[PDB]
Amino acid sequence: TLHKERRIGRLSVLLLLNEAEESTQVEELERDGWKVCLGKVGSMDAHKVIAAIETASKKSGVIQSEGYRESHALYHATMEALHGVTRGEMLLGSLLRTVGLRFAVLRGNPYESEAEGDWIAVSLYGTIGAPIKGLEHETFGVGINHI
Amino acid sequence: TLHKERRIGRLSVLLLLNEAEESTQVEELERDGWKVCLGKVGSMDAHKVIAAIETASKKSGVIQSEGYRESHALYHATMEALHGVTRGEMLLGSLLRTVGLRFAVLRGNPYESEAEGDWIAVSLYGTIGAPIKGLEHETFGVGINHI
Amino acid sequence: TLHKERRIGRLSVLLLLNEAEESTQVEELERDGWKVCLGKVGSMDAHKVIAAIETASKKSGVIQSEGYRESHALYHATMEALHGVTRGEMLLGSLLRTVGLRFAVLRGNPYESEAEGDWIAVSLYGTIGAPIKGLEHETFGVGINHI
Amino acid sequence: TLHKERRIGRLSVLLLLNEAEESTQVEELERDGWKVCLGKVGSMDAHKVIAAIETASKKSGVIQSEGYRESHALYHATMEALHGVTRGEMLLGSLLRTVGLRFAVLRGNPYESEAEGDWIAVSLYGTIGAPIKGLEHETFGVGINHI
Amino acid sequence: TLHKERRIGRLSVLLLLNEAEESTQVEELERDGWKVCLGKVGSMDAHKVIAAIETASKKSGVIQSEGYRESHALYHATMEALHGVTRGEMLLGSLLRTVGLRFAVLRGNPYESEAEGDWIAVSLYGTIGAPIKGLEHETFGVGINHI
Amino acid sequence: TLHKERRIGRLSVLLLLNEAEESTQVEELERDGWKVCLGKVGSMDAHKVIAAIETASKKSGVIQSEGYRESHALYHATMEALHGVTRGEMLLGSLLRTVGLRFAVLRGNPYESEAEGDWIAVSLYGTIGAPIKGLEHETFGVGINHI
RNA sequence: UUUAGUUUUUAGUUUUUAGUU
RNA sequence: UUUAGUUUUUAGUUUUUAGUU
Ligand SMILES: N[C@@H](Cc1c[nH]c[nH+]1)C(=O)O
Ligand SMILES: N[C@@H](Cc1c[nH]c[nH+]1)C(=O)O
Ligand SMILES: N[C@@H](Cc1c[nH]c[nH+]1)C(=O)O
Ligand SMILES: N[C@@H](Cc1c[nH]c[nH+]1)C(=O)O
Ligand SMILES: N[C@@H](Cc1c[nH]c[nH+]1)C(=O)O
Ligand SMILES: N[C@@H](Cc1c[nH]c[nH+]1)C(=O)O
Ligand SMILES: [Mg+2]
Ligand SMILES: [Mg+2]
Ligand SMILES: [Mg+2]
Ligand SMILES: [Mg+2]
Ligand SMILES: [Mg+2]
Ligand SMILES: [Mg+2]
Repeated sequence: TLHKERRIGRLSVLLLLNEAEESTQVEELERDGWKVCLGKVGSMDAHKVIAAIETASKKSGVIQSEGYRESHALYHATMEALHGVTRGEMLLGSLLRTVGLRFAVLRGNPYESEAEGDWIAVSLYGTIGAPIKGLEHETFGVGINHI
Repeated sequence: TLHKERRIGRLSVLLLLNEAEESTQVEELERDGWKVCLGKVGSMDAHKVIAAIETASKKSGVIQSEGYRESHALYHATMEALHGVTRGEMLLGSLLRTVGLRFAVLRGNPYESEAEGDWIAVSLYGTIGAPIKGLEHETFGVGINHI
Repeated sequence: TLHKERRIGRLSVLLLLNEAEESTQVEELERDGWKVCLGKVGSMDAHKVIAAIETASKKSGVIQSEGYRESHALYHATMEALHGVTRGEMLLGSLLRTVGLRFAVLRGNPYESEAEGDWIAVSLYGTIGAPIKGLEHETFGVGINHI
Repeated sequence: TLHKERRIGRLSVLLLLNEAEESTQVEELERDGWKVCLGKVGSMDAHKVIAAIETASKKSGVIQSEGYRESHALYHATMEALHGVTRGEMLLGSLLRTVGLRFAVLRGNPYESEAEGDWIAVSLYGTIGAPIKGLEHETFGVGINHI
Repeated sequence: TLHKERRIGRLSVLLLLNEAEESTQVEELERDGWKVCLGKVGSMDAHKVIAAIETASKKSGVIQSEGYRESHALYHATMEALHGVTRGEMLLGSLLRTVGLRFAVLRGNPYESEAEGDWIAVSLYGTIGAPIKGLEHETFGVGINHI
Repeated sequence: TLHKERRIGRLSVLLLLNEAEESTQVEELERDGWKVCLGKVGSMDAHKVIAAIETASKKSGVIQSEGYRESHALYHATMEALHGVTRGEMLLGSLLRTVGLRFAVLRGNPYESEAEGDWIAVSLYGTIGAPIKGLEHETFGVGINHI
């Protein structure tokens, strides 16, 4: 059972969608035992989006820099979030479109049982469009994985 | 250009993820000229999700009950939101999974230019899982279309 | 090299899109050595579409009733035509949509070299929509395979 | 209801597949109130196909050069047509294939009700193959959207 | 680094493909620390394939019967194996096809480093075809996930 | 009906997975009437994988170097094998991943009936991962087509 | 065709048939 | 979870969290 006060998906999205200039939303999350990182990336290359999220997560200590296990979990969470952003073909520049995104990676246990271990959420919010400023609409995605 | 105070996708999501008893977020949105609809649907059949969103939207007057044009726009917005929810295969029961969702449909012009006309956002949030309570994690999707 | 007078795809489509009450377009094709069949099918189940095309093709002698080889070629041609019709998810009723189609299956060699053997084209034209008459638009697909 | 004499998809395809020198099919269509555009594009990059269709459509006045609304409608119509052409993965050069295409974009109201507004059809026909002349077969795609 | 003698994917496939040496191959794998499960399932419903693998895995103790974490890992491994089997649309009966499969689930650490923890491989081998005996060819899939 | 002793898919995989008995396994297969080709390719570009398999197949005489028919069959077999390898998006470097593969192409008739003609199996085995040695797991794919 | 490989701090312009491993 | 299986002559109505293998 998902713990009602620890919904990692909902929390990662709330964090992304906040613009309160003095927030410390990160501080509260960290106090409650979550590992958190925020970033921004814009590209016509999906691999640049994936790379920014991985590099931010490893530098901020949200996932282990050593070994494959945690990188594997984060890659597949990122892929799942990209589905929401790309909506059928995981392609950007090759389909004459570009994205500008803010992202959040949240790590912790969202369940009632401490046996469920750590899980990870990757959330993405921004715009996708033709490569001409203004010819764009909003885009979102969330991917969740065990870690 | 997207009008900063009129970001239809972000607004539909914030509406979805807020859990206030005396809220009236719907009142304020309608008071800013938005057409708004909230609902809930849980199913192992995608078609039931699509139908709830359509039926809710037509009944609350978010889209026209007559004609195809607006139904067409909402169907494709719904499909796009379902991508984020299903993440690769737009199947539920046939892949031994079930969803419980809250949805929001928001209709209005998110651009600076009045000439961009109305657009529609369909936003979905809930859980997806094995058909056993608790064997689930969060899921999310947003689709945006012109109308 | 494709023979300019034997373009199996273009020919199958021209045949489908003709409504001339007295045509004998089939007779000319057959005189030029093509094997041809025409049919109609409407459904919310893709398997019913596939079945109608196979059963028509086998009854009209466009493909062999015995053995797997030709059935295999026709199945994969049908799948390719369905991509054009479904445009991302090869689902009908589960996504709250229905199709009504006319189809053509053409069999013969469209190349300059007689060594290229027989090929097959499956073409589909009709409407796809919500299950309410009139809430629909046109749909098309063509699949081509060696046989 | 689709108006029998105004089937935008069928009309765009017939325009695409006819090869008359003194034709003026474009003249008759424009004389029935349609906005019409024909072109050719060959590439190993999908983005070049998308761009040719957009650039042709804007230049011939089939869609507005200003604003996003009509560009958005045409992009998604183009994506839908590309499904029929690519049949599973919306990739060309990265999968060692190339396309040579003719395209038609048709704009107008295909319904009985004037209230359905304008719709757009993008139709594509040509060959897809290995990057060696002659190692190819026909390909086809149609996408339809409200505008 | 993958340990040469602990390649979980290759080992799971070898187990599946030997119908000579089953009884003691399982013995040897379990001796080396692997958790192992073998089974067979045939269906026109993907959900029945998924269920057979989960049920066999839990009953034979390859994954925890309690909690979600391990069920989640095995579900996504099974989805990945099913891609190889279905090759683009994760549908069986709805596309007029059926499968008969043998499956293997292997659990253990295939890496040099103990810190990589346990991983799981789901391997599938059999036939997919029209629902007429003999109108079929072979099919294979392997999915690998961290657990 | 598939002939028990001529299962082209299973045979191609066994060939790939034995790094003990290569030299004379090829000899034995060729003795039994099979056309056989083995190779290796590593890349962040799918098109390089496709090309290596085609080039090896044509050079070793597994398929005709002349004409399109056999090239077409092998291309679609390779596409099917790649589904198992890529598991939902047929992309490598654009999704920040790389593969190192061994491959086998087998050609012959796996059925009881001579009338089924020749079929072709493309089998792939190796690793897919981040572009950092060791950050990888195993991958497999098999595609089967008539030729 | 003869096993691949290094990553963060919001992106961006476009027509007239393509092509070798 | 203890290997699946038969096919043509244009389709069709929909909200208030789902669930066992
Ligand atoms: N609207 C597109 C993005 C785009 C490309 N070109 C114009 N718009 C999408 O939904 O992804
Ligand atoms: N975890 C699956 C849902 C699920 C099915 N079975 C168990 N869980 C998903 O991401 O969609
Ligand atoms: N317009 C949908 C069909 C549809 C379903 N509901 C309404 N229309 C399509 O493009 O396939
Ligand atoms: N036949 C492929 C095109 C191709 C690539 N290489 C050879 N032919 C298709 O159907 O798209
Ligand atoms: N050939 C199909 C299976 C099939 C369906 N009908 C006939 N055969 C596949 O590759 O999945
Ligand atoms: N794990 C990925 C490969 C990968 C990319 N980055 C890290 N690993 C897959 O399953 O394809
Ligand atoms: Mg992986
Ligand atoms: Mg549509
Ligand atoms: Mg097949
Ligand atoms: Mg869009
Ligand atoms: Mg999941
Ligand atoms: Mg082809």
